[PDB]
Amino acid sequence: GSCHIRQDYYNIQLVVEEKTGVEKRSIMGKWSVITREGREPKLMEQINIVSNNSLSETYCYNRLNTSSWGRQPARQRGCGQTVPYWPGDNVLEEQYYSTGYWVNATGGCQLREGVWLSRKGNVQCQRNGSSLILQLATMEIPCDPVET
Ligand SMILES: *[C@@H]1O[C@H](CO)[C@@H](O)[C@H](O)[C@H]1NC(C)=O
Ligand SMILES: *[C@@H]1O[C@H](CO)[C@@H](O)[C@H](O)[C@H]1NC(C)=O
Ligand SMILES: *[C@@H]1O[C@H](CO)[C@@H](O)[C@H](O)[C@H]1NC(C)=O
Repeated sequence: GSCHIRQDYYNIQLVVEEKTGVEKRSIMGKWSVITREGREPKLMEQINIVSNNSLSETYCYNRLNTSSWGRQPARQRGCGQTVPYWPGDNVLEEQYYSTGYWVNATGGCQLREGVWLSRKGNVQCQRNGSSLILQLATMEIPCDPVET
């Protein structure tokens, strides 16, 4: 994905084990939470590079299969919409875990069977105050009406 060299202002404090998803306090690891200035924190993979004619490292927002972590995210996003995670949801393009980081995930934009998170969709609803629009393929609507 998008890659960026470590800058001296980075304060890396959280590393996540790739397969187990164990979080630990550490400044250094294969997958570390990187917070670029102003940007939202992201779990990024340390990657070996050549740069200015020398061997070096960069940090890339690469895809990671979180299935083996055995723990659910707090939010997900896909196709230009960000939504609260509700149990029963499929895996979307990215997953936000509550300690505080986005993960580039292995899913798409199908939120439930036959139900896509699509900005051009035909159903408007909300989850815990957060608005979203769905495209449907009876069909259960996995969200609440906008009327209070
Ligand atoms: C996720 O990572 C893959 C490479 O593993 C990259 O091609 C893709 O663009 C990334 N997705 C996002 C949303 O950054
Ligand atoms: C992620 O790993 C799990 C097995 O633990 C399985 O769903 C599959 O191999 C992977 N999922 C995707 C979408 O690649
Ligand atoms: C969001 O709303 C649903 C139903 O209205 C509720 O079951 C769920 O607990 C709410 N989520 C949070 C984080 O409050």
